[PDB]
Amino acid sequence: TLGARRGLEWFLGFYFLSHIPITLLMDLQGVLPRDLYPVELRNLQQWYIEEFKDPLLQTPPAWFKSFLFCELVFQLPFFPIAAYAFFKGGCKWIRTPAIIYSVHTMTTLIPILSTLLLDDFSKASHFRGQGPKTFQERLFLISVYIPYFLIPLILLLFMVRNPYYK
Amino acid sequence: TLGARRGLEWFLGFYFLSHIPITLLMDLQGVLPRDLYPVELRNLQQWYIEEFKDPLLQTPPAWFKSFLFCELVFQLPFFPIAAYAFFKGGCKWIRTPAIIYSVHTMTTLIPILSTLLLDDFSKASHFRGQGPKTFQERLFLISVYIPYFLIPLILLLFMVRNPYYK
Ligand SMILES: CN1C(=O)CCc2cc(CNC(C)(C)[C@@H](O)c3ccccc3)ccc21
Ligand SMILES: CN1C(=O)CCc2cc(CNC(C)(C)[C@@H](O)c3ccccc3)ccc21
Repeated sequence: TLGARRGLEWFLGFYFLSHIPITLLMDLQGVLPRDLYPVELRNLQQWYIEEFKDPLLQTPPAWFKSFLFCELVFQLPFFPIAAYAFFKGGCKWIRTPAIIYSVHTMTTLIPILSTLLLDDFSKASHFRGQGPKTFQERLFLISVYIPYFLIPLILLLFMVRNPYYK
Repeated sequence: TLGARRGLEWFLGFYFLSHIPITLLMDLQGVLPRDLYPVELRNLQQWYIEEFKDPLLQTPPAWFKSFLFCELVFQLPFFPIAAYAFFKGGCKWIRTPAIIYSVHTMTTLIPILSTLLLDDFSKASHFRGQGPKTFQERLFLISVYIPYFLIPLILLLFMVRNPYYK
């Protein structure tokens, strides 16, 4: 019926397929001009920031804004290519690019997860009137970012050791 | 003669070999306790911080702190292995590990160079007056950080298309 490799390849395909509208309509809002987005999407973003108390996409710091520029220039063009390769199967040429994407995305989230878990978001910090204050709110926000470190990690382990992609 | 390929392997070897003392004696002073270093080395880092106006090494922010731990846990054990492989040459088993190191090293410096070049280090910022203000001071600091982005960039492109490592 279905194999364990092929089933993961379908999971990787939808992960890249869903990342295209998620990046365009949500994450790149902190870098791209606001007038590119309708009023409905701009308030949709504020719903997420107010519900999850996200302080990075709200006012992007210089280090976090540099990562968003990487997501537009390097990751976003790679998402449709990776979605096709893992949906069709047998595309061995995606091996090295997928490894490059996985290590790059895993490295971007390490400072993000570390910032949300340990930093203070009250006054006397650059973030003002924003950020999680309790341990529950910090974990509630980390769970939203944590798939973009685990799934690239799974892809990295999958691409390195799979004899079919080597 | 020698050959640009072999010479690059010789250049890569000295890059990883010299990276061990640089990481152990200078870079990790922000995450390791100050007591571990003698007084001369502590003040030698004080010389670099005061002359170069380095705003990230003395009081490392959380995002920069997580990268220093990645330099200690992941990069430093890899430096002797890669130095031996490139001094000897023709080690096919270094291709995938070197690609992972390169992308990881390029990704950690994009926010670093961006902060040094564009961020605000005035006395009213959370950097508390420590940091470059003029364009020449920013480039003096970028000049010492930039080799660790270009050399991994050369390594990444080298491993991807070199047949002797496939
Ligand atoms: C800069 N960057 C990257 O370079 C790697 C991918 C990434 C990922 C993210 C996380 N994106 C959120 C949490 C917004 C996403 O999960 C979401 C979207 C809609 C509803 C709920 C959650 C934020 C930034 C980046
Ligand atoms: C976290 N990380 C990495 O993951 C890659 C290597 C790296 C490199 C650096 C930059 N290290 C300095 C600027 C300190 C070094 O060039 C130096 C040493 C002695 C005298 C002058 C300059 C800072 C952070 C990282």
